[PDB]
Amino acid sequence: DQEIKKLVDQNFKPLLEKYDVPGMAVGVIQNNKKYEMYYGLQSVQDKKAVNSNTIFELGSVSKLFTATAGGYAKNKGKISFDDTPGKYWKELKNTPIDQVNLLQLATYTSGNLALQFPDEVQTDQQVLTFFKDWKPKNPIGEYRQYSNPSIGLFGKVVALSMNKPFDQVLEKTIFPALGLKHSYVNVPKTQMQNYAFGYNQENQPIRVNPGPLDAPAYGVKSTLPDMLSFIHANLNPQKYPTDIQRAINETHQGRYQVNTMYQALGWEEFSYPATLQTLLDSNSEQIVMKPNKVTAISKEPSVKMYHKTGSTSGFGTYVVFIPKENIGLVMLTNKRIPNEERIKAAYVVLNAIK
Ligand SMILES: *[B]([O])([O])[C]([N]C(=O)[C]C1=[C][C]=[C]S1)C1=[C]C(C([O])=O)=[C][C]=[C]1
Repeated sequence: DQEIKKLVDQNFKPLLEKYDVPGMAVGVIQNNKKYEMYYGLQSVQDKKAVNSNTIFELGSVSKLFTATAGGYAKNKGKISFDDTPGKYWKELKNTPIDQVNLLQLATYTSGNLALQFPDEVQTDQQVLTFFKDWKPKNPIGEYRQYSNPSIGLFGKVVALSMNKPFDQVLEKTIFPALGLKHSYVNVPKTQMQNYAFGYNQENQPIRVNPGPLDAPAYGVKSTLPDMLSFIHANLNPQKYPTDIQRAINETHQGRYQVNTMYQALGWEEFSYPATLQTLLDSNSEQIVMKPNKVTAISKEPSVKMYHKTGSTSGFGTYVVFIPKENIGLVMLTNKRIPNEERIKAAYVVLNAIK
């Protein structure tokens, strides 16, 4: 359709001037047809354009891949979401963390895990020691606190269950099964020329730094085509291997609610159609930064939509999809813009189409 380009230009393009963003890639998939819109530069200093080879950091959108990896492991019988991490990380047995189940970790309800590890935690030993000393605060399962260490520990345990380091689970099993050609935990030499610079608030060129359990929490890099294939698989998984179909399905099941937000595995779920403010509320300070007491799902929505924002210091991402409309959108920038702007522009676009 000849209006998709026009709508993306009206709603996403103004954001480059407004936030002084060097480079953007916006993708729409509708009725199994992909549209790729590219703006500006992957590297300011090299005068290099954004294109279908441009590799961006996904930030917390990496969590969706962690969730899928976990779904895949559940369905090959390598793990159960009622398990505890001590069953795979031997050294955590019988510590208080070994009362938390894998689901509770993946969905941020351990009752005492913060957004980030302390700056001081860096090596594997410091990570191990962090979880050994862990003690509860809220009743386990009762409180959602959005957390890198929580899902990161899930990710490490999933990898353990598959006897392979986490980067190899994604690069050798999960990415290939999704048909992705250029998605990485570690960007190889051969593709470094395609890796965008990110840009901080002082417009300095930056890329993500090493950190503890970074890969499963925020550590994947991808292109617009690949992310459009990931959305397709989410929208239309029948074409994909059975294994990966079951994984995908697992990531769509809502597990509990926080007001109008349903927490699935990695993805955030809403009743469709969702009001704009519903979508904005999921990225509110109250939801992202503060603990919130969860409830069981009462209303099981009949028609669902799903989203997830992601950031690193130099990059913004947003991904959204609506199965009932066979439509989805992906936005990638090499500078952060406010989450509310990403959400609102996608809302206007996806409603305008149908
Ligand atoms: B995620 O939800 O995108 C997550 N990102 C990270 O923790 C990785 C980063 C390190 C430094 C800056 S981001 C995250 C993102 C945000 C946000 O609004 O950008 C807030 C909390 C966690």
